[PDB]
Amino acid sequence: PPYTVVYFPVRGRCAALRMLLADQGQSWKEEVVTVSCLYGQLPKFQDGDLTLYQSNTILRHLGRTLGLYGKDQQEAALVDMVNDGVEDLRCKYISLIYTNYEAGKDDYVKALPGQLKPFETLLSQNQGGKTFIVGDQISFADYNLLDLLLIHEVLAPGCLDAFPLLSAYVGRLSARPKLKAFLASPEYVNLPINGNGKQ
Amino acid sequence: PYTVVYFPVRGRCAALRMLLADQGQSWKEEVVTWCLYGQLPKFQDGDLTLYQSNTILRHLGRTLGLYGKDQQEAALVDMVNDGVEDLRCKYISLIYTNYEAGKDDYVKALPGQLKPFETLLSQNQGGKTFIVGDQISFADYNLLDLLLIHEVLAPGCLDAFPLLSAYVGRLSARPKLKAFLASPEYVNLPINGNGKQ
Ligand SMILES: [Pt+2]
Ligand SMILES: [Pt+2]
Ligand SMILES: [Pt+2]
Repeated sequence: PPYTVVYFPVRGRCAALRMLLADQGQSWKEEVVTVSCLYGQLPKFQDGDLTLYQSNTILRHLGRTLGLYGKDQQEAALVDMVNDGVEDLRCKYISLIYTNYEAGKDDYVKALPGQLKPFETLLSQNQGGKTFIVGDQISFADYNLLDLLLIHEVLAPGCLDAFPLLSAYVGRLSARPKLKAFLASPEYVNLPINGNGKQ
Repeated sequence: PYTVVYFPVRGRCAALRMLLADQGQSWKEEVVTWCLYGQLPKFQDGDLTLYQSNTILRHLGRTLGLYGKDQQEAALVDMVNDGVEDLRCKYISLIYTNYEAGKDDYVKALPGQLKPFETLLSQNQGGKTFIVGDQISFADYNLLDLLLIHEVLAPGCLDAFPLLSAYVGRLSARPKLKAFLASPEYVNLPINGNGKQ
């Protein structure tokens, strides 16, 4: 395969790009790192002899090369705006999981709905929330947002009950045939979400 | 035309301002004294309204041809910019949540955080051009800003890194950028909001 994902045996920052690859029928190899790198971190991603680091770099690159970055330049910017919002919330989530889980979790969950609402609002403005997060075609931001929502449902079950378009969106994206099969597969299910047992 | 809405600080708008100025563009500053993510900057390009400084950088990158020569370079641009923003998130967290008790450790770790950019320059035409390829990209403006604010936080932080040192000098000497960097519109704004730097 021309694609290789080098990462810890976790879903982590590779979950979204993996969903993307699975859903667009792409083949890739997984290289596992048990407990060199430009920024001293994984994921590392190979596409032929191109070596990328940074999960969002990988998403944008797949977004550009597989046509999942909007239909024009304005949509592409909106895709970025969504992904940057997803990543802002991910940065807080990761800090929680890895540096303040037991003490911060109740404060984090309190603030959660106000950090989710912006995505509900975006959906409500795009064809009634019935298609994708931007435009009428799936983008890399949809896979990343989907992941973010899936991992938050585990952290704070019901956190989407207050948000009907986000709820239906998750169920709708999750039932895409190729993606539904992947999320059910051992390759996905048998990895933990993070690398410290907390979720 | 362009509108930038933001506080009277350099902050997250400094890079995209350097870009606009250096690319000979005109824009309106709407100074706020207090949205999609409850956050600024807000940016207007005609009917289009963007939030998030890196979204604004990528947009201008796309529309002005500052995003590499091809898809491979575009990915390397993103890689650099994402690395710049990882350190910027650290920097910001220091400034606002732990300046006086964190500063020592931050600066000790700083050479390790800068070296990857020296290394990238070293692997690209001997560090004599830009951070990726042969043309300036939105990532150059962002990295330049990171480097300027870090020279204020920890003067001499670049002495150990000749390619990055020459790079700041070269880019800073570009005519329109040089004029903008010397201007009161830049000089007379604080870097951050809480008066720490
Ligand atoms: Pt962060
Ligand atoms: Pt982070
Ligand atoms: Pt941050």
